[PDB]
Amino acid sequence: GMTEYKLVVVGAVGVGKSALTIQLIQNHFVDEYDPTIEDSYRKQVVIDGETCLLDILDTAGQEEYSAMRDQYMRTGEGFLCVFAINNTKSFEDIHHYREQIKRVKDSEDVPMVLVGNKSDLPSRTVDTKQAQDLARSYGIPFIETSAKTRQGVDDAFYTLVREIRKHKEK
Ligand SMILES: Nc1nc2c(ncn2[C@@H]2O[C@H](COP(=O)(O)OP(=O)(O)O)[C@@H](O)[C@H]2O)c(=O)[nH]1
Ligand SMILES: O=C(Nc1ccc2[nH]c(Cc3c[nH]c4ccccc34)nc2c1)[C@@H]1CCCN1
Ligand SMILES: [Mg+2]
Repeated sequence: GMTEYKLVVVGAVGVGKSALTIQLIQNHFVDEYDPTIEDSYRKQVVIDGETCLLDILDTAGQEEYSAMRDQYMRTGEGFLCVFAINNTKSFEDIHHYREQIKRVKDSEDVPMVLVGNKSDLPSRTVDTKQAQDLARSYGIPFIETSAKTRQGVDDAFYTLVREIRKHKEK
């Protein structure tokens, strides 16, 4: 089978995890998607000449059992850590996501990309510099996106795949 990349989108409720995933998979912006729904989506794509499958888990937070959370973190190869540029709390939550994923996988080298969503809004509480400062400390890429206009979306997911490749080659 073609190579499959298991990607996990995490982040506080309302940041745009679902909008981002649906924009990537289906090429349209969904204004309203039930915040409590969590599912996986698939799309066959070509990244740097490689035909591959993206298998993406659109997370929604607490699970029936915490074991389910741990299971998808061990299963996931790469993680989009999403905050919204007008939601400071969501940006502060990144610390917890970074920590928890590393903790569950028991690894210091987990492919991640920092994603600042809703870049189409002039309303902003989190400056680019402040997110760059965090990304720098993590040694991971940072990309500002808009699920609304699609700006940065392919870049976000494709960069995460490229981070997975760099991890695999070690
Ligand atoms: N303006 C703007 N709104 C967005 C963007 N992404 C998501 N939203 C809106 O933010 C709200 C929550 O998005 P959603 O995908 O459900 O967030 P999630 O809970 O993290 O999946 C919805 O009303 C979306 O329409 C974006 O890039 N720009
Ligand atoms: O399916 C759900 N949740 C859920 C929870 C954990 C899951 N793990 C997987 C396996 C998977 C598919 N693609 C992935 C990419 C990264 C990590 C895990 C997966 N599906 C999952 C679906 C809920 C229940 C009713 C309908 N939505
Ligand atoms: Mg959602």
